[PDB]
Amino acid sequence: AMGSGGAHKVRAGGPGLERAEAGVPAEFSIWTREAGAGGLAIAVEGPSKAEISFEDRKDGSCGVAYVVQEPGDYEVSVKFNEEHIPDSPFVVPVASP
Repeated sequence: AMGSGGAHKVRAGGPGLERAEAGVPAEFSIWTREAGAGGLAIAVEGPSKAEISFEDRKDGSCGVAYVVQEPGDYEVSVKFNEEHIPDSPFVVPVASP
């Protein structure tokens, strides 16, 4: 475990939390400048395995690119210190190109 912090203070945004395409990296960002010390957990659950990568932009935010291969309805969960951030999980329809 890392932290007992403000998951309620974390914001998220980006197209990857609205829609995605199969085999195409979906991107969004997580704003944690207000939360402080804690761990970030990103899970994408649906009809296929997800490959999730992250990259701290060292400005209070962290960019996240994920790719799923099967079109369908996925849920993107973003948890800070093992608690959901506001509006998590995110329902994301993934379609074909």
